[PDB]
Amino acid sequence: DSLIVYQTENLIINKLSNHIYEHISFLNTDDFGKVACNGMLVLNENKVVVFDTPTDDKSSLELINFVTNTLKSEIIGLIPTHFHDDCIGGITEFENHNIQTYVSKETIELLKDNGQEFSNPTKDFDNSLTLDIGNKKVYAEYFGEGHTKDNVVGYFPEDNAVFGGCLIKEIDASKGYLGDANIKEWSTTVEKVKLKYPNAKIVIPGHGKWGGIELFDYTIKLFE
Ligand SMILES: [Mg+2]
Ligand SMILES: [Zn+2]
Ligand SMILES: [Zn+2]
Repeated sequence: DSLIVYQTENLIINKLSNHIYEHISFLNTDDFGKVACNGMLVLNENKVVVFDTPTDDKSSLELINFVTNTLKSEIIGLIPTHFHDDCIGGITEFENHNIQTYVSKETIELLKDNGQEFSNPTKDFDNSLTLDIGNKKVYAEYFGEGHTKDNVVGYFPEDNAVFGGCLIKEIDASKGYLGDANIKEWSTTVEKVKLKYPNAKIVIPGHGKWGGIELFDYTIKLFE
């Protein structure tokens, strides 16, 4: 089970295993309640890969400073899992620490369709990304359209860990925001994620409580 290793009004970090930490930050984009938004920190040999910026610059700086001063580590790469602001909201702060961004090509196109470009040159991938993190490996993979057309999934096999992002719901979630979604394909997409990760023990959805592969099952059935 999970240790809280950092907590503040702007940022919560939960330690789930020896290599896998969950970061939680809060979107306040309108005149209504803030919404909790999850990402994944993968740690190995004092090197860190982050799936999803926290929601803004100040939350992202709390995360970077936590990695530097408390995990005594370097962040070697940022992988935004799609183009919404619960994935790239703090991108400027990461770019200002010269953290390499790794992002899919469809994600770049949708960002550009929406008027945004990364400032620092990105490292781009079509469907699948393999990154070395010291002597272990971390992956991002595109399985199909869901929550958005570009959504990718993070995977660290050493701890059997999957960052579902917003393609994956928590147990008993509502459907949520569908403005950019492909509802005809969401569930077949997650069937593929399930097929690829039968031994997953840690599955982190984009919002709400993490758990096991039952998050896959629940999300498949939600959009059937
Ligand atoms: Mg696994
Ligand atoms: Zn989204
Ligand atoms: Zn989301």
